[PDB]
Amino acid sequence: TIYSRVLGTGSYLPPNRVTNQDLAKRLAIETSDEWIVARTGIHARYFAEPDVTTSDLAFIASQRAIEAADIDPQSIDLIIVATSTPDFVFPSTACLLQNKLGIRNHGAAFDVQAVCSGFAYAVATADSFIRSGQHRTALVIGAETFSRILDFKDRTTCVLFGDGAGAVILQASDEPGVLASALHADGSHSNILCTPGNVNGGVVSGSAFLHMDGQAVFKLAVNVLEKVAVEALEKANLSAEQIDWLIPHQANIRIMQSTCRKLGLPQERMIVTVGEHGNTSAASIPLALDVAVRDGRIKRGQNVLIEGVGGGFTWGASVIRY
Amino acid sequence: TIYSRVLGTGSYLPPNRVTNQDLAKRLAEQETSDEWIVARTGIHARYFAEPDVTTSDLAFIASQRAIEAADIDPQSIDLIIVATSTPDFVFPSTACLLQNKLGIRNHGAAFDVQAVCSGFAYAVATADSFIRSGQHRTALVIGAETFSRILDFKDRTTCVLFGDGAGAVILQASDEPGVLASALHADGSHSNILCTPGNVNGGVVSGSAFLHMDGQAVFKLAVNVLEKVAVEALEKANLSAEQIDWLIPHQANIRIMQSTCRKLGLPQERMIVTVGEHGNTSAASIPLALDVAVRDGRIKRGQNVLIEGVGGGFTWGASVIRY
Repeated sequence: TIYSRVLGTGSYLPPNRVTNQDLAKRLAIETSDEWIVARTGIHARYFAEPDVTTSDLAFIASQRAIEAADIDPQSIDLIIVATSTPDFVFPSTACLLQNKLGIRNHGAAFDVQAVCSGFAYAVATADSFIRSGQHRTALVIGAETFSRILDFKDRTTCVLFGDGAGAVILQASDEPGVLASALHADGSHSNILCTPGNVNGGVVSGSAFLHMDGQAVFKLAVNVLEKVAVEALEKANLSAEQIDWLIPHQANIRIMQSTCRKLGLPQERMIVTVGEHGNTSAASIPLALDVAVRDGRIKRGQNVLIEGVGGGFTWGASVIRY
Repeated sequence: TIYSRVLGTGSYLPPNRVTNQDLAKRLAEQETSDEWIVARTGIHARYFAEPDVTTSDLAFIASQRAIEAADIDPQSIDLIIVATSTPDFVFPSTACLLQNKLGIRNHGAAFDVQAVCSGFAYAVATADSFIRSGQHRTALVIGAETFSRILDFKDRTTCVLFGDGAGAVILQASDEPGVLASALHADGSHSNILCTPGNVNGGVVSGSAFLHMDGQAVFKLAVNVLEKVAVEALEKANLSAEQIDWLIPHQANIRIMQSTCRKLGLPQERMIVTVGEHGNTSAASIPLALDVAVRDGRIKRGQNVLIEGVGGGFTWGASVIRY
């Protein structure tokens, strides 16, 4: 009888807007604005200065969520950050974010790793903590500086990912926002989307650059996204026709249009930011959520479906009554 | 109505047992001794993975051993949470790699959580929450580290202290409590005193990818919070410190452990101690000690176990588990 309601949203993009032309010139390896749009639907993305970290981005998005929620920062008793580019090996980004916000209440703070499905994982976890009574007000973040793990000699991937942060404040409520979530993983497909390295004795071992088999990822993606959306919708006792807004992970326009069509929704019911944001992994969904809440598309009482896939393979979905 | 019960435990140490003398001789080609390390820490040995052996490799063996103890079908595990701060890769997650190593084909959720040396408490509390609600039924919960990868062997303060290893539990929905309660906390204002302050950026390491620590500040913080969080967790499980049959702290060093135990008013013989042989294996610490003490018959069904630790963050947490 306790539910998690969205009190506020916030987001942030770092100031360097990098257009397709900017990127094509940079490599000039051969690519173009036309080629990138045809492949992905992306026109621009945003890169942090290499000096600026995931928690920096997270801080500003959180501040803006806190403002929308209109709450005392000291009332946030849980922070979960979904990221795959944390500031440090340890401690966690959430811990750094806690201190940046000046929160002194000793509340739990941790990071979760499910890559581009990270925010679904983070939402479902917070929701579970709030529903049980254990926490009351959670700050849930998706944040990435994916420019730090891009190989700019690889046009397959380096024109695809961007940086950014999005945040939501969830609070105990007698009335549902978060109705249901479904999370999944299949580690047999780890090889087709991976950044296969880490630090070892001071030096990088393996490759600390993102690699991807785009064709395999696409087929897997469309295959699971349909199923998990249905499972989630069933778990929330809702039908596809009752979805007022679809917010997929902003991977690329064609995976997004496919999913939306397979659900039988009209394309006008889907929030699309990939064109301006690119693929910001865990940040993707809460960026789009924030944009669409703040521009008045998403209204109180409406049913929102978030879903995505990511490295792992992982995938997950949530049905949220805003 | 639904509780999480421990069906089985398992653990693993890599084969290279590194004694204090082995390590002293090593840094003598670089300064320390067996006596200095024992006096400081209570440590006599620790175990190092080969540099080509990863956290998920260690996790695999510990998990298999839990699965064996649980006596369940591997395909029935519908949740995998790994606590680690030394995952195999930037991504994907260790839990995903572990899933495939175990040949689990049921598409269950798999993810990693980061709370450093408090990781296992964080992981247990998250799994517990998922099982209690009905969302998941059988969870594999891992603490696993290859902390040798982030040690500076020119720093005698820290490089004699940490080790590698993995420990695992299977939790399952039950009408009778094992996990009675958990309390988790964090204070990021103390991030600077215990940190590995770097990461990868454009192919190279930026910052320092080596663990640093202000031992004195960590100790004082540790003893201060461990007493409080134990009590909070015990209250939340409707128990008192005198109802604890076994205390299993994060195996940081013998003196923080003895302090905590005394401050709870327990005798020292009610505390499981593995630091001497395992060293500080961060998130792997508690489930290593859990496994050792379950399998040598100390921890018996029906007994109340308190697990408690602190780590980088600062983070800390506790759990009260009726075995």
